[PDB]
Amino acid sequence: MTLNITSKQMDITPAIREHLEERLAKLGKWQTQLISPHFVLNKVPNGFSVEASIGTPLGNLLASATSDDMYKAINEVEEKLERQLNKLQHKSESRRADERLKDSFEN
Repeated sequence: MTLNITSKQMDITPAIREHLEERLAKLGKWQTQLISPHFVLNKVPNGFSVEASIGTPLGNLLASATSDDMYKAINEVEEKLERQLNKLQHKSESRRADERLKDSFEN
């Protein structure tokens, strides 16, 4: 799984690329398997607007932030993505009748 980029304007470079990639590799340790990962990176006069979009067997990941701090914006996105990630693994703790932690045959 490789974190792909789109970047409507500012092209991708070692920094971003390595950053996003590093972030993905960092999110790899997380209870998830990035089902085709992307990163919609963007900039603007008032700062930098970033938006991430990854996939997970538990739920597609998405995020977006705007700030005058590139890596901080990314810093934020990763926070969202992570937050959602934790949300995925978290989810409802009472799905009607719960799922229980039993497994062996189911029959």
